[PDB]
Amino acid sequence: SDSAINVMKWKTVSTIFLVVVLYLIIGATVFKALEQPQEISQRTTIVIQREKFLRAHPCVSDQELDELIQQIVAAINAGIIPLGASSNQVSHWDLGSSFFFAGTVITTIGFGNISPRTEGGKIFCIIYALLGIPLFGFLLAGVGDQLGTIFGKGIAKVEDTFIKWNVQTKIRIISTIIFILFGCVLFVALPAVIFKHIEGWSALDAIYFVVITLTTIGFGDYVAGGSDIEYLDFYKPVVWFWILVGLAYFAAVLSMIGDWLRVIAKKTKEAVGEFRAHAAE
Amino acid sequence: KWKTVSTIFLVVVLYLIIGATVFKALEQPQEISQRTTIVIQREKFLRAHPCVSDQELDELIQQIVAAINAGSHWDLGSSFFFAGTVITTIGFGNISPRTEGGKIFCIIYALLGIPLFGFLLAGVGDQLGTIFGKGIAKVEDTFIKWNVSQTKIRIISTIIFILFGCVLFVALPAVIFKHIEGWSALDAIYFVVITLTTIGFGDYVAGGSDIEYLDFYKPVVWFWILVGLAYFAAVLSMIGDWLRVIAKKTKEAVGEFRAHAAEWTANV
Ligand SMILES: CCCCCCCCCCCCCCCC
Ligand SMILES: CCCCCCCCCCCC
Ligand SMILES: CCCCCCCCCCCC
Ligand SMILES: CCCCCCCCCC
Ligand SMILES: CCCCCCCC
Ligand SMILES: CCCCCCCC
Ligand SMILES: CCCCCCCC
Ligand SMILES: [K+]
Ligand SMILES: [K+]
Ligand SMILES: [K+]
Ligand SMILES: [K+]
Ligand SMILES: [K+]
Ligand SMILES: [K+]
Repeated sequence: SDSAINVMKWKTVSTIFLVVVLYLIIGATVFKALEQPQEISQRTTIVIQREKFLRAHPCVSDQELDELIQQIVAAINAGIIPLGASSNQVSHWDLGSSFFFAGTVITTIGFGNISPRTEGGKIFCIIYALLGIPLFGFLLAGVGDQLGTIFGKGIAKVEDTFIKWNVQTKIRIISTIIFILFGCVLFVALPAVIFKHIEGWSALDAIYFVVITLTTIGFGDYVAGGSDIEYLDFYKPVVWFWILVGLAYFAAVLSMIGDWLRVIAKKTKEAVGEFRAHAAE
Repeated sequence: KWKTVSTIFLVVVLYLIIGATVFKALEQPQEISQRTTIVIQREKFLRAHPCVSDQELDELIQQIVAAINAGSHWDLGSSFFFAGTVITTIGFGNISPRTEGGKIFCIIYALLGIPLFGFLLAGVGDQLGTIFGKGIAKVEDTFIKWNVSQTKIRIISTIIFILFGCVLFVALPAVIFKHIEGWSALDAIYFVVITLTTIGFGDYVAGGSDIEYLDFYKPVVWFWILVGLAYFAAVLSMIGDWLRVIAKKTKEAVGEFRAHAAEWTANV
């Protein structure tokens, strides 16, 4: 009873582990099947642009070119505009950017477009995160509570007008759809349409960014406050504000998918029992 | 009835404002020195090589700027590790999908893989939670019958979680990273924090800088991540409870003061 269920626990964990391993193997085989074709073509067309510049300029230091490229690669890790023209650059750590950077830290999005290179900044970031991450979780919980109860008001009016004859257990389906329906409008679609017309992104690049942002994965390959274009500055505030509330939306969405995985686990759990039982033994 | 959210919001805003002012105070000094020493290293290359001209350098820079979009990537092992960055929401970003299908798959792979990982991390966190429960049962006998009372023992037993934990999940993997990737002292601890906090800037990655590492190394990293995430998950939530107490202690301390201030105020 005390450590007898602990055996029933460890058997549950190991089985999850392998489902995750398989899922990482499946995802692996899919991604390289999707990216390796465009990898090689970019890998092979960059050696041609090497030989095109090695040979056309014999007087350049033929092998010290990679020495230069590595220094530009080292410059890439900083915020740079290394050009003949445009010798006055912009601050990547300005009064507004460091504010947005702190938002990447406590939310654990961490786009990485701007990362600290100072040993003091590194240590502060460590202390700023370890105390700021729990701080934000309480704000996100409070906002998630507000949205949870804001939606509770808006669904109360919707769960009475649909009360015809022969309607509670099958109304919980239609009311969770309007959460997704309205939800992916205000927190995915509408901010994606805005990003498309402000950052110049494509259709998918906007939705891809919203997902990567609000899933707090944050690759940083797309960031709303990365480039220099115009940035009204009525724009950088509403972004992290959107993030604050949008995170609360996916927090439910991801957890709803989680419960959808609970059921499908059980339903395949019993269906494997059905199948191994019957079918002419 | 009462909100209590708005008050937290402003504490977070001020914390983001203070953190902002600190970060640029820490980085903008080294921002200038690196931006001024790149302009010198650019004239150093125009002057030392009359071979290359003003117009031909900027053509090269834009090609490397075009290479920023790309840079063996996405091999049989790398895409496996990349999927680990997605479901754990670490997302180092050193390797990101450039294909329309890869982006769409990644969206679907995340929306369904993030909850999937949540249950595995919960199961491992359960094991560590009960593995540690065995380790403290022996610690809560041998010197607890002796002088100190047990409400004051809840202090010493939570220290051994932090003390022995930041050894196995921060220090020891950082010492290994220091001697395998050649990182410095802080760069190892900085990576462990950024990794296990799920922030994952990607400025340091155990799978990148690909010259020197073996096939006995890339498995153990994600394995360490799986268990180390469960460790910070508690650590961050414990710090959360520290704040939840300190809030309530300053909560009532302001009441104590606003009591006497207004209590004398009425008496005038
Ligand atoms: C233009 C981008 C659209 C991307 C939308 C992705 C929607 C996901 C649909 C996946 C359908 C599979 C359902 C399997 C149920 C477990
Ligand atoms: C010898 C260099 C060791 C660097 C370790 C600094 C870590 C600071 C963490 C602060 C936590 C309170
Ligand atoms: C009146 C309620 C204010 C809540 C106080 C929380 C502030 C915690 C600061 C911790 C700094 C290390
Ligand atoms: C009462 C409903 C408030 C909805 C706010 C919508 C926020 C959109 C953020 C972009
Ligand atoms: C969620 C689908 C997982 C497929 C593996 C099934 C093993 C019983
Ligand atoms: C970072 C410390 C903030 C303290 C705020 C106290 C508000 C009563
Ligand atoms: C390992 C460092 C913990 C220090 C805690 C300080 C609490 C006042
Ligand atoms: K992240
Ligand atoms: K990142
Ligand atoms: K990230
Ligand atoms: K990068
Ligand atoms: K995260
Ligand atoms: K997290």
